[PDB]
Amino acid sequence: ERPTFYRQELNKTIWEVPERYQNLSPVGSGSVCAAFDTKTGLRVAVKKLSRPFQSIIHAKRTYRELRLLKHMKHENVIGLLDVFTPARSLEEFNDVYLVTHLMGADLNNIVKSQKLTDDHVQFLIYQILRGLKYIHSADIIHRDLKPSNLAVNEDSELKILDFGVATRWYRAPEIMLNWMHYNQTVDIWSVGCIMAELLTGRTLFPGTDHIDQLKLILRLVGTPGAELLKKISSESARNYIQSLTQMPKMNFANVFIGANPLAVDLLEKMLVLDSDKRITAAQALAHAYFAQYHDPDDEPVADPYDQSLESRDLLIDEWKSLTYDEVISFVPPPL
Ligand SMILES: Cc1cccc(-n2nc(C(C)(C)C)cc2NC(=O)Nc2ccc(Nc3ccnc4ccc(N)cc34)cc2)c1
Ligand SMILES: CCCCCCCCO[C@@H]1O[C@H](CO)[C@@H](O)[C@H](O)[C@H]1O
Repeated sequence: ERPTFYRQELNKTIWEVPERYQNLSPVGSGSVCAAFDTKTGLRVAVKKLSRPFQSIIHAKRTYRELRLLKHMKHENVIGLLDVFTPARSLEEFNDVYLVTHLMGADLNNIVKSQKLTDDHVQFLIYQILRGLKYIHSADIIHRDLKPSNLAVNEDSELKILDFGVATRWYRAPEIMLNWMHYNQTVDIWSVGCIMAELLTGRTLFPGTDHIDQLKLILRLVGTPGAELLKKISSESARNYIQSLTQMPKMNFANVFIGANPLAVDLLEKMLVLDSDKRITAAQALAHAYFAQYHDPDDEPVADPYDQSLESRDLLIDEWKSLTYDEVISFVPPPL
């Protein structure tokens, strides 16, 4: 039975939440308050979705995020503690609030404050890969992995999230090249870029645009081979590649001066241009670099996820009814 809600106005924005959530305090831009979950004891983030049914793009996005977060159940992936609306019927349904564990800092804050030890990088990259094995096993590709999409607490425990520094800096070259298809290993490229930055304290590929971005990448990994050229479906992309002055692959050891050679070797297996040859998250977890963490009995996979549902062509009112149903059917986690 519906809980008692209380209204209050914060940061230019209304908030109507169950009395279960106390001491709401804004933490920025939808928009988010920190709160105390009186029921469970936990500090929470309550995210109020921004104009969730504004358009078919917003309505679909709202549905997709709710559906996904409800399905994510893993230590290294953001999970849903609660989802609510102050509306007591579909007819008055306009607002969606998502609740998750409050997060202190993102990886940016840790590397922008420091440069990390190899021990610390092992543990953080291990966890990103473990969460990705899970996400990937559900046939979900993150596509926007970057330090700010990684929450890290005081215990160095890490969770992958998607909050929505350029995204381009962490993006696999095939995305720069507007490839229509791409596999799960686009996310491995990003982990490669993140791990590099954590080990050196510098953005590996700080491109100013997409062409510059490819320039900086090819400078390290070398221009495509004849085996890779054969795999390019775009006549226009294919021409551009063949028009380049060949650059050789660099020796990563000669670039990541001082880093652990196993870290370097792992980077060599992640930052491969041919994505068919890039290491997968599950193979990565078994690399010698993660020897002290890797446990094949404790790196679980996800239940299968149906992406067709969020991809349909429906009316705003229909996405809205579908989102309402997802709110109503929420089953909370065990505390
Ligand atoms: C926008 C969108 C649409 C569809 C899916 C996602 N998405 N996808 C994922 C995975 C499963 C692929 C990794 C996760 C999400 N969504 C997501 O992470 N949502 C989310 C909710 C709240 C937050 N905000 C905060 C969460 C926790 N603490 C915070 C502290 C301060 C602050 N300013 C914000 C937060 C960040 C992300 C995101
Ligand atoms: C200069 C940049 C070269 C781009 C090479 C990226 C990897 C190309 O390799 C291809 O990746 C595609 C996307 O997943 C897939 O369709 C193919 O399975 C794969 O052969």
